[PDB]
Amino acid sequence: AWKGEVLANNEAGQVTSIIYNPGDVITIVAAGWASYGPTQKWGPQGDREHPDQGLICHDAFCGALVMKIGNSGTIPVNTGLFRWVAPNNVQGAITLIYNDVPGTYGNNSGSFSVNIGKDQS
Amino acid sequence: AWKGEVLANNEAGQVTSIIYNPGDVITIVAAGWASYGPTQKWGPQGDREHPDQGLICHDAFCGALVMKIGNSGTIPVNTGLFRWVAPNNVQGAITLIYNDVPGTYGNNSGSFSVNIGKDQS
Amino acid sequence: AWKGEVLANNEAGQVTSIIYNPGDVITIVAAGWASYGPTQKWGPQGDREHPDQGLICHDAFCGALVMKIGNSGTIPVNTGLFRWVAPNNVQGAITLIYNDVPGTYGNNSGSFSVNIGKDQS
Amino acid sequence: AWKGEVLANNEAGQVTSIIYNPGDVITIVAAGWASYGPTQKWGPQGDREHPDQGLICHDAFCGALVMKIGNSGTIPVNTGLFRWVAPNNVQGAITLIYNDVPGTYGNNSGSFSVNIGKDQS
Ligand SMILES: OC[C@H]1O[C@@H](Oc2ccccc2)[C@H](O)[C@@H](O)[C@H]1O
Ligand SMILES: OC[C@H]1O[C@@H](Oc2ccccc2)[C@H](O)[C@@H](O)[C@H]1O
Ligand SMILES: OC[C@H]1O[C@@H](Oc2ccccc2)[C@H](O)[C@@H](O)[C@H]1O
Ligand SMILES: OC[C@H]1O[C@@H](Oc2ccccc2)[C@H](O)[C@@H](O)[C@H]1O
Ligand SMILES: [Ca+2]
Ligand SMILES: [Ca+2]
Ligand SMILES: [Ca+2]
Ligand SMILES: [Ca+2]
Repeated sequence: AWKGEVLANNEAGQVTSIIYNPGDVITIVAAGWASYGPTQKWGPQGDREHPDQGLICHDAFCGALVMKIGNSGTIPVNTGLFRWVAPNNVQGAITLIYNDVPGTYGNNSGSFSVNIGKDQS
Repeated sequence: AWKGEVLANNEAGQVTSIIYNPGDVITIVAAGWASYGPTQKWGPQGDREHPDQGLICHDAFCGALVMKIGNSGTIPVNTGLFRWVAPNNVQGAITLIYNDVPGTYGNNSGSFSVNIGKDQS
Repeated sequence: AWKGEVLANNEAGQVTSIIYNPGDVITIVAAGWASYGPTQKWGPQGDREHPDQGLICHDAFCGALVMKIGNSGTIPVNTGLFRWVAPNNVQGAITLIYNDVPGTYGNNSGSFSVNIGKDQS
Repeated sequence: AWKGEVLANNEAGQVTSIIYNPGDVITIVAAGWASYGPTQKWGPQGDREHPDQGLICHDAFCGALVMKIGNSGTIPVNTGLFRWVAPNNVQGAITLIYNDVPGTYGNNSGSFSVNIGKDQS
């Protein structure tokens, strides 16, 4: 299992010790407060009112927690995933990333505390 | 395992099929948007800016997801609990509740979708 | 989870720390060598050649590992149970017992090492 | 998870759908009756009285259930493994094999029914 912090201004994202393999079932739980710029902070679901201006993940709100698995595209994580299986041909190290527009992570603040574990299969 | 919705205006809370027994390890993941009154909506961590005016759970923000286990006091759930063990002498059916002041649930809106499962022990 | 030894000459059986509750999924793995009398020893499946002369469990061979859950009748365990769910209205402490005829445990020898854990549910 | 039969006369062994990956925790439960030649049959622990005459696994009795993981040497399985982690650098498909001397599987009989699952990690 892995636990650690995902910083909102970390554009490269946070690499974890979790390698997703074919057939794996995982659970993620994310908590905390972060901002993509404004003084206000939002949870792992991000800001439902902010327009998408080039987010690294178009299937999640700005300020949401997302992930990449290996060299997959971004996958929404939000508050977490419950006993979750990946799409086919998706595998590799899990990296957690704050959802923001590339080149605009500089003014971000806060972080998400995240737990990841593999479940029974 | 249990999955279902928890309505923000449900003052009595949502009873689940999960009976927490001594020694049990559980995982909860909660998602969605709700409000304790304002047009704005918040995630299961609630509104970090709103003052506590008599919340059923003083250890969580207004609009947060909380729970009771049997006849326990309220316990913060927020975005969820990862492989979580209860305090001693805590057991019984799990009821999920929106965190608001008693008597003020009438103007709430939205809901949280919640997964609960028992883990390896 | 529980791990411990189950002595073949223990007529009362070995009480474990495991309380089976409704809905629980459990895994048991048993290993080792024991005898109901003869110099030969058998594994947790017991002696397939020996006639049943009043075994505490008629659904298992003499010398097999069995269990009671609460005040249930004996249930065959043998080499173990994989992600196993009990019949309805069966619950309580798990006690492991060597399968022999009541009053004839005195000449038994050896033991089984057993692991019991609760599984994801 | 995987369930299936392992034939005693199958010298090449039974390939499973389980790929053991680094970090994986697995549970195996094996049951049934088989023989390496004699009319008598033995459980997954094999025959404790029979001398080793060139067994594919020298750390288990003749007639015992063993396995290979990828290109590993044979690993004793016996009645099963409980929440088990492999040695370092061991990974790949799990193949279950009856422990006998190479070239002598022809007169074997019976089979073991085996369950394999990945556990919480
Ligand atoms: O959409 C992503 C961008 O949102 C801006 O925040 C805004 C706040 C109000 C109006 C427009 C952008 C941030 O300042 C910028 O860094 C980037 O994150
Ligand atoms: O604190 C809990 C209460 O918050 C009020 O909303 C307010 C918003 C701003 C200032 C005071 C109350 C809600 O209108 C009321 O129903 C109750 O939930
Ligand atoms: O059936 C259970 C009994 O089996 C006897 O062993 C026998 C071995 C061969 C034939 C008859 C009894 C044991 O001596 C006795 O203690 C009891 O366990
Ligand atoms: O040790 C492995 C071998 O055991 C023999 O069975 C014997 C039984 C008693 C004495 C010698 C061999 C089998 O006949 C042969 O096929 C092979 O499995
Ligand atoms: Ca920004
Ligand atoms: Ca309200
Ligand atoms: Ca006896
Ligand atoms: Ca043979």
